[PDB]
Amino acid sequence: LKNIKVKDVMTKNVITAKRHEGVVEAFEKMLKYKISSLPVIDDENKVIGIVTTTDIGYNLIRDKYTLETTIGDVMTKDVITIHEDASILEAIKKMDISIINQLPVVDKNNKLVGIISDGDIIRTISKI
Amino acid sequence: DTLKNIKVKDVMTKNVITAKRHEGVVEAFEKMLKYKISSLPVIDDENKVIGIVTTTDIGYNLIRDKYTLETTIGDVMTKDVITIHEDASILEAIKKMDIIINQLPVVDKNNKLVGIISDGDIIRTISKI
Repeated sequence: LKNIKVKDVMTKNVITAKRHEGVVEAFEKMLKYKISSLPVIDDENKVIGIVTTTDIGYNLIRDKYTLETTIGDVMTKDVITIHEDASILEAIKKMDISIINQLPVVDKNNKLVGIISDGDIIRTISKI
Repeated sequence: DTLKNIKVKDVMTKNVITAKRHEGVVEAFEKMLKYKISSLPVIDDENKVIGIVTTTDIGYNLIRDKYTLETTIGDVMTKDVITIHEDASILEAIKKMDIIINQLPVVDKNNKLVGIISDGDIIRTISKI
C-alpha cells in the first residue's frame, strides 16, 4: 500500500458547493444524484468545509433548517483534508479520527482536486 | 493480528435497527435520517435477512417522485442479498464488498441477523495496523 498514493484512488472532478447556497436545495441535489458529500469551496477553489447527506439529513428531519439557511451557516469549521501525494495508509489513519467517511483531497496549493472515501480504500485493499 | 486473523464477529456493529417488509418506504427513509444510518436490513418475523434498502437509493427515488403513499419496503428492497457469516475473516468481508455496497448484514450458523459490518468498521480495524 506504500506505493499507492491518494491520487491513484480518489474521485476526481467532484461536484462542490459554495457557502452562499441553500442547504435544503443542496440536500435535494445530493439525493437526486446519489452524491454523499459536498466539499465546500471559495472562489479561489480552496476547501473551506464539507457537508454530507447523513449530517444535513439528520438535522433537516429535526426541522432545524429553513429555505433561507445556507451551506455556510451549517458546515463544520475544522474540515479534515488530505494531500494528493499522501499514501493510502496515511488516508486510513486520518479517517480514523472521530468515523469520517470521506476526505477532501487537495494538491500542493490546497486547491481541491478530489475526494477519497471509505469505498475507494476498500476497493483498493481488495486489489491486493 | 492480520486481516486473515480477525473474525467479522470482533468488529461488526451489533444491536442494529431493521425494517419489516410491510413498512412504508417514506417512514423508513425518515427513520434512516433520524438515526444517521445508511442501510436497513430487511427481516422477517424470525430474524432471517430477506433484503436490504439504502438511504442513497430510497432518497434518490423519493426526490424523483418514483414512489407513492402505498410503496412499502417490500416493493423496493434489493432481493438477492449478500450476507457474511460472523466466523469469517475481515478479508472475506472485503472481498464480498468489492464483488458499490458500503455494508454487509452478518448472519449466524442459522442465517439469523446478528449485526452489520461496514466499510467504516474495516477502516477502523486496518488503522490498528
